[PDB]
Amino acid sequence: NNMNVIIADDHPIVLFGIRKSLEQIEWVNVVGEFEDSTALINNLPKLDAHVLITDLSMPGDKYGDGITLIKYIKRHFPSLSIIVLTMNNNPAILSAVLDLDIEGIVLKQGAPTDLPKALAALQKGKKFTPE
Amino acid sequence: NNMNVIIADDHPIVLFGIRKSLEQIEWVNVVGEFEDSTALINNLPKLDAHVLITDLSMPGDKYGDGITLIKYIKRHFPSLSIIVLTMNNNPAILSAVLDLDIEGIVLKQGAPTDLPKALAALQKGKKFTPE
Repeated sequence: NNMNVIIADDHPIVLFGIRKSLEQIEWVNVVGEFEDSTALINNLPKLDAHVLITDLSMPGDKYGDGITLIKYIKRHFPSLSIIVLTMNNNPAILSAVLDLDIEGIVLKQGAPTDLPKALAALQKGKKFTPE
Repeated sequence: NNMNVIIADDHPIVLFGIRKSLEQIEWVNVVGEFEDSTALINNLPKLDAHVLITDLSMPGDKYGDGITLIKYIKRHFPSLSIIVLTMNNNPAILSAVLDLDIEGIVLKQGAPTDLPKALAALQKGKKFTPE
């Protein structure tokens, strides 16, 4: 029932909105917030996270962003579920990442409403993908 | 004591974070939210707003964005106080707008913390400007 989530975005107001929304959901606990994928990857093993909710465009020299970062996480944290926050519904972008077998895609600007629904889907072992 | 504010930004999550923060302040009421300066300007006369909190980069063909939009508002709503939300502390950008005698500048990403402080300053008839 309880789900521990990490949220990662290089915009502090995105993290604020997401935390405010998730604080309304009894069974979701935010166990970390990051703005850089190096900090993320460095601290990931230390947090008993179930789901990573992440932007694909953050700073991170060591491990990268986008597809490169996803590949890194899938290999090194293979049971960590991943929800991608996307700035748009670009057909090509989605494809690349959906092929990697991530669990969810949410339009970033709708995250406070849509994340709770994506996380409920995940809890049922189902994927969530924008309309 | 009571302050009615309009918030304007083309990013729905920015508006969400700001509303969540201002809902903690008894004496501040959000009377409107906009994502386009045409909608803003069209509905401004209809809302008994004291302060406009606005991004400078929103869509708006009719009345514009940035300096052009500020000039429009200063002329047509000359007692409306304006707080600009800025994506950065660029020395040049700030100058241009500070010369127009606006009341506040807040770094957008810090708005949930900083706005309450900017609005308290405004209430004392003082300006608020990032560090």
